[PDB]
Amino acid sequence: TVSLRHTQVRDDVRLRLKMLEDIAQRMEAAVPGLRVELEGVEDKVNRFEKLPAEMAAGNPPKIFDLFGGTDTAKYVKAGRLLELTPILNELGLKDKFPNLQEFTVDGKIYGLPTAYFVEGVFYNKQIFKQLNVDVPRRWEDLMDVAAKAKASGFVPFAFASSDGWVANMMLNTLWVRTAGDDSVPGFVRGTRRWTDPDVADGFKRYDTLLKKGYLQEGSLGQKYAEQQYAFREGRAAMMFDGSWASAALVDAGKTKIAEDIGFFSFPDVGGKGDGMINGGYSNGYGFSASLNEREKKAAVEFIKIMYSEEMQKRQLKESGILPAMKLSDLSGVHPVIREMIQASELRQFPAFDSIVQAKVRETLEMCMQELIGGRMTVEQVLDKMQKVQEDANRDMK
Ligand SMILES: CC(=O)N[C@@H]1[C@@H](O)[C@H](O[C@@H]2O[C@H](CO)[C@@H](O)[C@H](O)[C@H]2NC(C)=O)[C@@H](CO)O[C@H]1O
Repeated sequence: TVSLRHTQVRDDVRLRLKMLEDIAQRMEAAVPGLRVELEGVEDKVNRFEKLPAEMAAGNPPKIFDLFGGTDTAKYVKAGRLLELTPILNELGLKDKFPNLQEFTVDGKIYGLPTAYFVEGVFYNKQIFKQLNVDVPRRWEDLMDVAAKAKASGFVPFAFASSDGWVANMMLNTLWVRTAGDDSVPGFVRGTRRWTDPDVADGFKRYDTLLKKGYLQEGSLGQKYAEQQYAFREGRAAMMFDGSWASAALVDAGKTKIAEDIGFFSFPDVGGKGDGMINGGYSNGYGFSASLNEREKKAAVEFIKIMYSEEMQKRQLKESGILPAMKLSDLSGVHPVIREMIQASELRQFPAFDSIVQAKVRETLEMCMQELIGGRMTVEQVLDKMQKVQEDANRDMK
């Protein structure tokens, strides 16, 4: 009766859903007669089809998994999102968020991130030992690691691209490595182009990984979770992924290689984006603008419970999810988690889909699956990306 849309649908992320269910009872106990109705929708389905449709028709869920940047800006300007500054003041929470920028439109706040993310390279410390390689810090090191991994029968990069957004993760970072993080805002303001040779350098580097079989071959047939299977079952030396992936990686009778799992920032390439890491405060929950009194009370309770040090610590301890809020203790965690916090000290850039329009993101997904399938060249990809980028920029008016 009060709808709570989330994307925690995989069995592997059961602890994250169980936390949502705990939050849902606590809301119900706080608000008599309240009935919370959790609805899980697969991430890409929720974000790129279901929720955009509901927003256009004006009937979004009351509480919903929401992304900052482009998505929030679109629903704000359509009047769909509850402004959260009165509530944040009531609860004393506003300044326990180090970064709400993706959710701030004209100084006003329309969502709350539940996590801080980084994206980089998970690796198997025991496979690296076997191959007698150190952590690769630059491109030519990476090539050596990948060549030795493959020579020994390991997949260099566990990789699955049936879900198109997965292919864009390492890509994001590759073209930002070569062209700098300012390339992506440049795309939407018309001062940088997808076809520019410094952008293209990162695409060609990605294609080199394809051409050498360092990105897992046959990946177009595999759903996102399959790259995590390959890595956690010890078949791949590395996997480029987000920090949220540890919720599916390192516990119990699934994971051969739990303690020898590590993480490093992607090697430098001698380009304008060296020394940076993909990360930010992008994903959390938004709230319908159409809330009545019980509904608002439920949303306030949800905020009070979810955005607390108790729940932030719980999801860190249980599932490795890095906190979006300021914490008191935060101590005692898996090595891979130290290594991620370590790697997050670098200069940061947000995911490209927080900056570009939906149509551009969708086109990059489809273009990369064609590139992975050998059905488009890098030249064709960037030509098409730039045309769509021009159209999107014009349609912003
Ligand atoms: C709070 C949390 O852990 N959210 C995770 C999401 O961030 C993640 O989705 C992906 O996040 C990237 C970083 O913002 C985006 O660039 C990427 O587009 C996005 N993917 C989709 C399909 O929206 C998902 C992955 O399933 O896990 C969440 O738990």
